[PDB]
Amino acid sequence: SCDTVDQGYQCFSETSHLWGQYAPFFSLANESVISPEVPAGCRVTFAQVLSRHGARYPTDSKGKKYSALIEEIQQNATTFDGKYAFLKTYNYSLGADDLTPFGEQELVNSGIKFYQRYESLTRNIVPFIRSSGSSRVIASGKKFIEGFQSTKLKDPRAQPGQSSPKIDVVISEASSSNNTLDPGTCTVFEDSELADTVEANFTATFVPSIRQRLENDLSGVTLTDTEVTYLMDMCSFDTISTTKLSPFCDLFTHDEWINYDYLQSLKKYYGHGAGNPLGPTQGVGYANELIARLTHSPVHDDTSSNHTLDSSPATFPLNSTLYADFSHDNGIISILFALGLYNGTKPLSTTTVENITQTDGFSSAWTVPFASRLYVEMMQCQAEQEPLVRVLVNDRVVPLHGCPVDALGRCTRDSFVRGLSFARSGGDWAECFA
Repeated sequence: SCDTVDQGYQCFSETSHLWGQYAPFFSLANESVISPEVPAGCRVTFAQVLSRHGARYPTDSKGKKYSALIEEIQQNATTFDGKYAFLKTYNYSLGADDLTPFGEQELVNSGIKFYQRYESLTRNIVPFIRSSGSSRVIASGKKFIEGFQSTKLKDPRAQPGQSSPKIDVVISEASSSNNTLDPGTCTVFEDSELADTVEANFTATFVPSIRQRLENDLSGVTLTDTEVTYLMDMCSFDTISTTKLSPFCDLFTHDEWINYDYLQSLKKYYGHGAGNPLGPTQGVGYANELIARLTHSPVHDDTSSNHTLDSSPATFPLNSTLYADFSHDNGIISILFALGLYNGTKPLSTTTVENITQTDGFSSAWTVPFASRLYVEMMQCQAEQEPLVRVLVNDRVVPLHGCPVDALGRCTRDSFVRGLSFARSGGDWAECFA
């Protein structure tokens, strides 16, 4: 009743919305200055959705650490009173790596919403779909298809006998694979430790106090700063693993969650966003593929794209009207920056928390929550002659940069494409090997 198709996850909002990329999707439609609705007198002529996979269990690697830390606390602590009582008998039973049942539901809902928003197109066009080769992503693609098709069957104006969508291309995640959705071939970038340095710097500003409180309340226990953040991570996973808030959430105050949320934004920003010298460069391949689709022209890219894969209509159609791509948070972050969407955002302070007003709408929770979605739509309106482009990120209309935006956040397709000079030139891909 609080996780809906339109609004997303609204349960425990004062806490759940502060989990960064471990936060379930929640609609930012009400936070948008510009109305998300398709303008009266306009008709959508192109729509592409780039979606992240749904909510998942911890990765096997982290699950080990979480489990170990909990058994260790259960052994070393002499007293478990008050809000720590649950810990005495907590039994770690989370799965690993896979999409959770809640995560599956998130994608089904996303499919329903995409179908309804673009009904005039979705009623008789089958979207061309691609997914990065990771089980949780592939499963997310399939759930989205379920939701999308289920809504189409109930539509009286839908075209009878049309085929169902399916995953047309699965891009390998092998280290030697050219994958525009989540590049792994930029050698120098892959070796970068910038995010680790930043994570260390910031946690130092607020975790130590928390650590002291926990060490003091659970006598016999010693914790490193990192382990405390594992306990905060558990609040998220232990809550959405299934109605009730995880007891792990109760161990931290609200201002600590504000800090945690900010820590997640830093990791993404300096790891794959503009904070990293080669961050935005990871998204140019995808951006050039987008330019190809908007203009119905072959791809001109020499970065992350697979030349063979993009040379043929079978694996890269230029005239489908609807497209859907499924990926990871990291690739999406880089793509968002390569599209120039956060050009009005100054480098995030590494010592002090900055609110969403200061960061001009950027945060991990606002850009890459679980099941996040980015829509790129093109429309033709009565007054204008050229088609207009608009981008919504998790339902917030994000004003475009590099082109003359109108009152509704749109740019003509041509000036928009013209504005992506960084991507069209190949970003700083050269720096990947030198």
